[PDB]
Amino acid sequence: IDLSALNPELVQAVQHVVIGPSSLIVHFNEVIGRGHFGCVYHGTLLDNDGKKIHCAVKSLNRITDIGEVSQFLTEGIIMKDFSHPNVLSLLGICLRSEGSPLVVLPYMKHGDLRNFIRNETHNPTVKDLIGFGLQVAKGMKYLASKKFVHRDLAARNCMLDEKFTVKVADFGLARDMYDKEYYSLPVKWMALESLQTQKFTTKSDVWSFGVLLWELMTRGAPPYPDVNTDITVYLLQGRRLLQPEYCPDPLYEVMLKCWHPKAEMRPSFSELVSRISAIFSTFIG
Ligand SMILES: O=C(Nc1ccc(F)cc1)C1(C(=O)Nc2ccc(Oc3ccnc(Nc4ccccc4)n3)c(F)c2)CC1
Repeated sequence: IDLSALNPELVQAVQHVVIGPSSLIVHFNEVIGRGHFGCVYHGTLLDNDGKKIHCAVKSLNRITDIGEVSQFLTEGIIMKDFSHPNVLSLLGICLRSEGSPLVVLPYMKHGDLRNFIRNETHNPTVKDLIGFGLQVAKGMKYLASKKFVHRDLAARNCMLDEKFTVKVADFGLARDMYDKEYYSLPVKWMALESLQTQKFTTKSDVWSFGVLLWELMTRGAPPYPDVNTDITVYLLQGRRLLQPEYCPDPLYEVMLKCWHPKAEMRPSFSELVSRISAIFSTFIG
């Protein structure tokens, strides 16, 4: 890539988080995932004392289009100041003389939250699953305070580390693989007004958060499984996702608030953290 062709403010932001190529070993044989535009590898990052850091290394598959390269770098820069225990952080960006720039992320042992809760070899309790939802709300409360709108909040895009801490993220692996849940947009997670206008706000992130809570309470069931990505007509008939069998009544009430037909009337993520903290606290385990 020719750095001189990129936006100079973007390049300057990249240089503030640059990783020198000799500090990063990309394990090209160890693929975490691959889609149409991107690929993710395991990597080893060496810090100044020689400590080895297990990381995920994201690359583009092609670097010929300046728009794609700029957008890819911009995605990394957007997260460089995210500093919160429930938001994925950026280790840095490795610029190489040949090939794609590399976006370097701390490695998340348990992958994405959706596949984690779907894995029958794990046995999270109802309280544990509510806790995951509380952690997402805390990360979203932080992001909303920065006026950041996520636009694709869903269990598939959040990560889980080795301590089972949820990191809100925009993994986008299913998106980049053209997963069925994206239609032309993640319509089964979208607020009614975004289905109609394709505009997104923090209050439409709240709608998506309600769907994510439903994902947690069903251990990763697909929402509206007998509805094709028809969802706008379906909702306007007067419908919502049904209450999962093990979803507490107050948490379903929270879901229905998240899906209020008026975006202005949906609870803030600050309110959601408070309410879900209380519900979580009623469980012994
Ligand atoms: O998240 C992003 N932006 C953002 C962040 C916060 C936020 F609030 C809003 C948006 C971006 C991004 O590229 N994310 C990304 C997320 C995970 C990735 O894969 C990772 C990473 C770390 N460990 C694993 N492990 C793993 C293990 C087993 C199975 C599967 C995965 N995969 C990856 F390569 C990239 C656009 C920049």
